[PDB]
Amino acid sequence: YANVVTLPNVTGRVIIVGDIHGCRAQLEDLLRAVSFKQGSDTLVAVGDLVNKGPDSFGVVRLLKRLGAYSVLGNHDAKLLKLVKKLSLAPLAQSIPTDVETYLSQLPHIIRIPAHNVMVAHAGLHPQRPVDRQYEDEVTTMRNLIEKVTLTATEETNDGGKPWASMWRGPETVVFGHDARRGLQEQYKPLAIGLDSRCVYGGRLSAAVFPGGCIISVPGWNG
Ligand SMILES: [Mn+2]
Ligand SMILES: [Mn+2]
Repeated sequence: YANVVTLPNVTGRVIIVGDIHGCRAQLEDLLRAVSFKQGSDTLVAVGDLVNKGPDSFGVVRLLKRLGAYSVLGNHDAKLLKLVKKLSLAPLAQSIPTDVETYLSQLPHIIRIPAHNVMVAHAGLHPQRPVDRQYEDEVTTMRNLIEKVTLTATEETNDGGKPWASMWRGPETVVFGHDARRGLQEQYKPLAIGLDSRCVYGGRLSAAVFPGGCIISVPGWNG
């Protein structure tokens, strides 16, 4: 099943950021926008650190030097897949060892119990145990269709409802992935969708804990 990492000792301030997609400049602005204090705050990404943006490599190296955490996104996953096969193609041919190593160690889910939060790239199946989730679902789901009784799907043309509307907690699940829907806040405090489309010219948003307040900055203009 999907790999889970638990951080019981993280009781300080926690910053969770949406899809970065190589928008390093934007990430720097967001860090200044929340007054990030290295050594004090803990940073956690929702995945999709690469592709589309101007600097995929810088994004990953910045997070590395900062000691930042991140779950695995589906673009990160597809890149690793393409690479192991000794526009992800151009990226696969140019990916350096360190970057590849950082991505290769990312879990699918991160639990931050002190703040009653759970991070996954796309979402969690509301009918499966946290430790018994599936990789394809946790990194690509957008919808849930009634048919153990719900089917998770990345497509939106087969009906169903947005997965987050079906989440019941008790944990607050923070995610990204679904740029088509933008920032999702109507399910607070049980869930928070942070993919505000930074790389598409929207915004780069973050959820701050304790509190669960959303702080964002302008996205990449292209
Ligand atoms: Mn994405
Ligand atoms: Mn994604």
